[PDB]
Amino acid sequence: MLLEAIFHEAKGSYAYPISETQLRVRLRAKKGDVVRCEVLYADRYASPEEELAHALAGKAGSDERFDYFEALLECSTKRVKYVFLLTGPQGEAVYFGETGFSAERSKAGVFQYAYIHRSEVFTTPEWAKEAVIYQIFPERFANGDPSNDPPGTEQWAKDARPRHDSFYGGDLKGVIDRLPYLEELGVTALYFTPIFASPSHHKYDTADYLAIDPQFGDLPTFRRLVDEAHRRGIKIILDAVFNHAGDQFFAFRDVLQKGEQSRYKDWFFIEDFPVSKTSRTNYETFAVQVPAMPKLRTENPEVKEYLFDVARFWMEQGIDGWRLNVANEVDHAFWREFRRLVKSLNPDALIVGEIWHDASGWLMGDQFDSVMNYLFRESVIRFFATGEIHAERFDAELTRARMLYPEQAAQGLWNLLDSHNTERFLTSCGGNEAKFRLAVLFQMTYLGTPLIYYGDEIGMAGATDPDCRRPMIWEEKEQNRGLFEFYKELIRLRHRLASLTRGNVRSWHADKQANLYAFVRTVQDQHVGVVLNNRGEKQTVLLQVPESGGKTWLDCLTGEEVHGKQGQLKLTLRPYQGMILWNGR
Ligand SMILES: OC[C@H]1O[C@@H]2O[C@H]3[C@H](O)[C@@H](O)[C@@H](O[C@H]4[C@H](O)[C@@H](O)[C@@H](O[C@H]5[C@H](O)[C@@H](O)[C@@H](O[C@H]6[C@H](O)[C@@H](O)[C@@H](O[C@H]7[C@H](O)[C@@H](O)[C@@H](O[C@H]8[C@H](O)[C@@H](O)[C@@H](O[C@H]9[C@H](O)[C@@H](O)[C@@H](O[C@H]1[C@H](O)[C@H]2O)O[C@@H]9CO)O[C@@H]8CO)O[C@@H]7CO)O[C@@H]6CO)O[C@@H]5CO)O[C@@H]4CO)O[C@@H]3CO
Ligand SMILES: [Ca+2]
Repeated sequence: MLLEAIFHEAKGSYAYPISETQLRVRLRAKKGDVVRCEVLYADRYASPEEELAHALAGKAGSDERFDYFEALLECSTKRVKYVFLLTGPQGEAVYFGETGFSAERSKAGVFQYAYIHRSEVFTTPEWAKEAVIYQIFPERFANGDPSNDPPGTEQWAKDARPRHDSFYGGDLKGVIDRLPYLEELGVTALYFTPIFASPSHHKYDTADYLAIDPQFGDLPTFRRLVDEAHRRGIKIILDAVFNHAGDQFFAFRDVLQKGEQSRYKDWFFIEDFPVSKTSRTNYETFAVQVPAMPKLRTENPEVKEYLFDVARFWMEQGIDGWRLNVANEVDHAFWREFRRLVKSLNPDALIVGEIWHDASGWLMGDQFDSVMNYLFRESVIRFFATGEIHAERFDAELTRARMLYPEQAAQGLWNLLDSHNTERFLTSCGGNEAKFRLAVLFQMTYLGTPLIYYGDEIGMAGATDPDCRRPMIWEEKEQNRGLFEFYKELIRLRHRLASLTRGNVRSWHADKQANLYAFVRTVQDQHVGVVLNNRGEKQTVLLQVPESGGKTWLDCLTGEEVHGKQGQLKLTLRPYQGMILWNGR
């Protein structure tokens, strides 16, 4: 077996503690090469003339080239060491350790996890674990106070097809007036996009971090929303744009005035002075060269404390967490101290990061709790909507990303279908609601936090900005209540099955020819298995169901019942039908 292709490291995503006495270990190797992989360990200082402990590393999954094994090590003391024992297709074991590969346990070496400090155990909020959140674009959700509307605020109709200039008067007031609907849907939190004082129409160029933009509301109405949302089991996550600021930022506009004379000149990455010409950027901007957005020197103690204050202020109003905008561009130092702040000032506050590449570094339990699962959305779009990938690839992609980070974080990724920055999903699906529903079913059942884009729950359709940003349909008789109802159930069903919340995943069936997939979430003994038949035809499949831990399941959706013949579960699914089989456990 190709040992060059075998991996492990006493850290990060391959060696972390799941408590102050237990230690998780993952190891990978080529798909095929390894059959059995057991981990032999013992307390580090333990005397040589003693016995080692054992533990069978279970094959947790396989992507398009590797096989992943995972096993839990019991460390009564917080100190531990350990070596692997990888077997191949021909029972020819090998020992894997910090020194290399060798036949003799000793010559193999031994990995080491010095000590497991209780303060370094990845720990995320409890409500977070079982959430289901609703992304809200304030301006397009609901207008509850037409006074605050900006001039020429075009009319609010289902026939609207907004362009880059539209305004509709969406505000905080309406959001409050709709709390009832929101509550009915079953969401347990509302992640808002930016809402602080800003000139633009998106509010990403903060003008006053400490004040709600006028057109949306005021500190009173916000507290109103926070209080009114809370007493309904719904929390409030806000978009913190720390990477860069708005050119109306008090600090910045001063540097434009005073110049080198300003006490805030070293608060930005400015070229020379003059600064902020019509377009020629005489300073560093968050993007390629956007004028209205000068980068904030987050390494600077002044800048750092200012935002940390902007942080303490808003949490005083009772918000439950932050969605870190373009997080991957501020010093880990800042990000670490941020957590310490936020968390001392509130243990259940959630820090969700937005990184568009590998976020492993920020996900070691000392910075973000989770980040946007941009990977999930790709595997979802290409599998259900475009049909660019079959269920074997869909299994691969999902599985490879699942192994990307410590479970604490894996379990917390915000799985979304779309955003305000993308065409609506029902559109990506062509309009074939059969496909949409299927994807949603998967979303409401897969590992991680489902994130609902305002509107999709009842039928919205559209192209990336600004067509996806159409005004929310409230007219009872223009909302796909079938959908809305479909959502509610899934959502409730998700809250019910303690397996679909804190469980893990495991691939159960993949048929590249049938384009049918299926996985299994398991918490204790409880098993729930989702059978997704993604194809415009009716099919039948025999899912390997060892009669061991369950030989009869109930379809949580259509209540139908069913059992397994000789450990083989026969099933037939209507086109695009999806099945959620429970094992009662
Ligand atoms: O405040 C800034 C915004 O922050 C937040 O957004 C962040 C993203 O979430 C995050 O992922 C990241 O983006 C990276 C991206 O994911 C990477 O892939 C890469 O981008 C490259 C991309 O992959 C390539 O495809 C290509 O882009 C092509 C693109 O695919 C294609 O569609 C087209 O794009 C044109 C648009 O279709 C067209 O609409 C227009 O774009 C307008 C836009 O419509 C308009 O609204 C305005 O944008 C505003 C926006 O409305 C505000 O909301 C705010 O955006 C924030 C987001 O909301 C946050 O979620 O501010 C924006 C401006 O201040 O202006 C746009 C500009 O015209 O034109 C587009 C063409 O220019 O063609 C392109 C081909 O270029 O190349 C990409 C870059 O090479 O890298 C990204 C960054 O690393 O970061 C985001 C924040 O920067
Ligand atoms: Ca309004």
